Amino acid sequence: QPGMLLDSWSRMVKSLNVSSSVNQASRLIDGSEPCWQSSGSQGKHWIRLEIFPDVLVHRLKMIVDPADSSYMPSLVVVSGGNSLNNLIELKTININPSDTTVPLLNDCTEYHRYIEIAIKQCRSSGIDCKIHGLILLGRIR
Repeated sequence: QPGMLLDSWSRMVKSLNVSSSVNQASRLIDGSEPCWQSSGSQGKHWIRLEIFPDVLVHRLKMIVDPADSSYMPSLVVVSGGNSLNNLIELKTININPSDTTVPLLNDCTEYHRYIEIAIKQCRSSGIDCKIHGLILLGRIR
């Protein structure tokens, strides 16, 4: 029913992909430890979601931990589009060293089939990042 909110990940997300440590990716959903930790090139990490076409993003957030030192994300770019070849920047977020819950998207009025969370920088220029979970709430249309 249009307008009602959703919090069941599997009813909103068709697929979840990550740039590295693919075997750990499911930790982003339930938020358990040890969390997803990238194993790739500095500033090139990403998480990509495909969203079912009757779901708008009501809330999208990520959980970080200041105790992670140089694994803590510090600069994140969120993009969305109708294909992975059509991603446009939606928001650039500068994370502060003491942040824990990081808002990424809210109250989207446009449908995004693909959403990308790109970790462009980590605290103290760490190479890899740790993200302790994603929070997704959807609105049916």
